[PDB]
Amino acid sequence: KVHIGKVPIMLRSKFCSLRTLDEVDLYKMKECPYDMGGYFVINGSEKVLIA
DNA sequence: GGATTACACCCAAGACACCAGGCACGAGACAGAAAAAAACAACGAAAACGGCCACCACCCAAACACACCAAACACAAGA
Repeated sequence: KVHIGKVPIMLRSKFCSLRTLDEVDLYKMKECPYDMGGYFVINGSEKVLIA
């Protein structure tokens, strides 16, 4: 399995680690339940792709 | 073919080259070019055979004449 690179992950998508959590664990992970995702985190900065 | 398309002000966010073939030096091989020799042209010397004048005799050319034929004024005919 040659490592060919790292692909940034869209938050609240099927590959995010915040997809399987419930509201309780979300609270423990410092995540706002109102936050809907849809953006990326690059160097700690939230980025959104404009259509 | 270029060149220009409002004015002022505020804030945030990322990068501030990395990596790959050419110059120098680093050494071989046919080609860019140089040296030589052997079959290429000619000329000097000897050999004898082809070329020139005689001698020569038979075959073609000219003269004589034959009969034969082509031809040209004109007496006659003719429209």
